[PDB]
Amino acid sequence: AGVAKFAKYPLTFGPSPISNLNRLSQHLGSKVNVYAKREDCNSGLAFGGNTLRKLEYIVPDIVEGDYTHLVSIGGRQSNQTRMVAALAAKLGKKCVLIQEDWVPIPEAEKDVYNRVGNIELSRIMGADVRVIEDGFDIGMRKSFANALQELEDAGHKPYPIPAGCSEHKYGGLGFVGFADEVINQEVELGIKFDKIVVCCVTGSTTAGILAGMAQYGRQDDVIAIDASFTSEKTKEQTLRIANNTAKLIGVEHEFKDFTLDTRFAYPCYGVPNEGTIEAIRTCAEQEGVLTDPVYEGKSMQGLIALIKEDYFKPGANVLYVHLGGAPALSAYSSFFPTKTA
Amino acid sequence: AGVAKFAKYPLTFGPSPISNLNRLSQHLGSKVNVYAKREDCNSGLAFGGNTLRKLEYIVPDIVEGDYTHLVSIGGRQSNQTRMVAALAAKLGKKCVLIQEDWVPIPEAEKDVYNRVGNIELSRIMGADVRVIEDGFDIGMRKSFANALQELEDAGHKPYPIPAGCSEHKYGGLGFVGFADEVINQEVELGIKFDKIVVCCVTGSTTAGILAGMAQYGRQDDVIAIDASFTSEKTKEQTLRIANNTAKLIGVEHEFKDFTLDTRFAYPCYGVPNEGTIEAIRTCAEQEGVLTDPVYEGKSMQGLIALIKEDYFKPGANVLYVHLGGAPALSAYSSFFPTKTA
Ligand SMILES: Cc1ncc(COP(=O)(O)O)c(CNC2(C(=O)O)CC2)c1O
Ligand SMILES: Cc1ncc(COP(=O)(O)O)c(CNC2(C(=O)O)CC2)c1O
Repeated sequence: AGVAKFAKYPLTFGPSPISNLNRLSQHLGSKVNVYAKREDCNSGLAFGGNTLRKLEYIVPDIVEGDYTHLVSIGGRQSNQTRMVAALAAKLGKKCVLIQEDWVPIPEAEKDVYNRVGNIELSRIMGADVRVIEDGFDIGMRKSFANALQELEDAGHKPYPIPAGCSEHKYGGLGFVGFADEVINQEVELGIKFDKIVVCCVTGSTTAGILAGMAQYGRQDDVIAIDASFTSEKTKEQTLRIANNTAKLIGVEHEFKDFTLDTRFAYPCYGVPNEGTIEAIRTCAEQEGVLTDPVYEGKSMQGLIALIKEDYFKPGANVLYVHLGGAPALSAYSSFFPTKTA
Repeated sequence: AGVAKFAKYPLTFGPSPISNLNRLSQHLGSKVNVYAKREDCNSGLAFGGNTLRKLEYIVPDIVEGDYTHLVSIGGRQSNQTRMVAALAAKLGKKCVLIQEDWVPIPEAEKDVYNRVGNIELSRIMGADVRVIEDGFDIGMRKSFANALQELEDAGHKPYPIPAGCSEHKYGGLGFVGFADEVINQEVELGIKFDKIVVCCVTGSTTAGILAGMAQYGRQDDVIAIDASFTSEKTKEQTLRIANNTAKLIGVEHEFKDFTLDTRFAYPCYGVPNEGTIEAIRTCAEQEGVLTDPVYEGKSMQGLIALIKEDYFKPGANVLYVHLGGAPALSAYSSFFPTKTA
């Protein structure tokens, strides 16, 4: 036990708040009491989001070192790239982003998809944004390394930050701290969360939550709603991270498997489905809380699905984990026509 | 000055946090110490913003009586209409929003300005978005009353929420509370702010801050940066709201004038000048903080210009007020091309 033995650099206002989505509760049958951990209300750094939690434990190394460039990677509307740019700015360092094509840009958006959303924000923050177009892979890419070798030859000291930080040694520490927070908040709010619903694609977030909740023997409370539509590698990598992070923080527990629903990943990574959009509309319509079509949207549809199929015990307190990602909504304006009548 | 005398309804996480933009301060020649009270990180209701703070003192009057629909008005990319849509989605009411044509939509943003950004979000929250052609104006609009009659003719009980909640009778109370928070936060920071810089269009925000700071005789610390490009009315309406709010709370002092730097509104409301774009970029590149081309980008360029001309005492602590607006940044992507390295 102990994430405390690792250096942390503050990038958020502190413990992310928890929302009481009581109105969305009744709309779903008053079967459960839905709540939301707002990681999308993280800090003042370009809208916040889950990646900021992860970066807090990575920054120390960046600063202690003497790097001069923060190089990350993702797909078009990648949320991480936007927050890494925000970090480089705050650290007074250069930034090189790689926006590959991981989502089949729905024709009805082939225009704004590359000019708006999160990619616009990275440019405004002055990062060297490079629009590449390679396949989707929640793993190491054969371009991210090139950029690295590139800046090195130029005479710079580049700092690597893989997709989702999932393959960074400390990629899972941030959400371990997330668990510590929830436990403390349950006591302040006086509300015990029976389950934790969170989206998953590259790992680190879920894994950190697993290894962290395990500190209290509550790994099982976790319910990871897939969104990568590749349960294969996705569930394996998350597990590889869950075990490693566990070792770092001292938890002996061994993760062999975890609840990873996969009925809402379709039709593909980045592309929603009638259900996804319906979840966003419902959540937005009921709680005034916005969710995107890529991550938080699907994980929200799954949440509403489970509440339907009386999956949770009657009167259970479920903690929905809003990891952010709403700034990409603009690259999906076509999926949301105006209310009928 | 008893503002607590008025009923308040929770819409934010509590007192907005204050960021220490020490990097930007250094970047600008270490002339002053810049801070930023984050109204843009005040709630989980669709990104949040200044309107929400205003609304907290208006919601009580709503739910109290029997109103079916909430109706507001603003430009195509209004932030208030987007937040009202959330407040509506939350208070479990109907929402009809009038989006007037307050901005000469740049040719490069014509096929986006009305489908992306804030207008989009307001639609996801199931608001009845009505796009009207009427032009810019911070005063009571015809289309407004027309809809108030329309609905009231169809057999409903709409609640009138004018632009910026400025014309509303309780529109100023919100930021009178801001002032309160400021004085308290000065106590917890162990410092005192010499000046407060904030954008100003419809007037309710500044008027609130003015009437509020007056409770402590510090109204002169306020520096409003205009973004309307219509000095007279904005100054006159702000001055009007400030005096009414002054009575409500209990402040005797009457405002006959206030500091309104009109140097940066150019070329007009809703359109940025090269200085605005430069400011947005400088803040983003220095702090990772996002400002918009319509409101905060201009108040920020005003802040920067004032610091250059040594307007503040050396080592002065200046509190910049971030009122949000960044969500609309998606309708102005043409203005921020990828920087070069
Ligand atoms: C809102 C939101 N929800 C979930 C996730 C996924 O996190 P995990 O990879 O830790 O499962 C992201 C990530 N973002 C990436 C990006 O490019 O933005 C893939 C890294 C997210 O932004
Ligand atoms: C980011 C931002 N900054 C300043 C203002 C103006 O404040 P005042 O008019 O209350 O001084 C708005 C308002 N909004 C309106 C809208 O239609 O959104 C005009 C009401 C704002 O959104």
